[PDB]
Amino acid sequence: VRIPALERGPGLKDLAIFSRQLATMLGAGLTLLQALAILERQTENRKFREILKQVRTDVEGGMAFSEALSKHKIFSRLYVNLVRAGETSGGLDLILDRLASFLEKELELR
Repeated sequence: VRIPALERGPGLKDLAIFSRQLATMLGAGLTLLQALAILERQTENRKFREILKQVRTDVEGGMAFSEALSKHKIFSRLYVNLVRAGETSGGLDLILDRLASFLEKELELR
């Protein structure tokens, strides 16, 4: 039996909450790394928490945010591609706000 396969991983809800949190902190003026350190402490799903600690570690080491995300299935191609556009435009706050709103509405539908 593959025990890890049995563990509840991040859901739509988990991703929506994460995205809103980050949106909120980036919009308020916190840096990406400041926001991630706060988020990695306030994430409910253990597997998502482990994911986000790895993302923050990667970024703190100098890897791009979009590439750190791209390591993890929970982030779709469009999500990563949009985040990638944000890195180069200095509009991550706007990108994350729109992704979060999209996800929140997907959530309440489902």
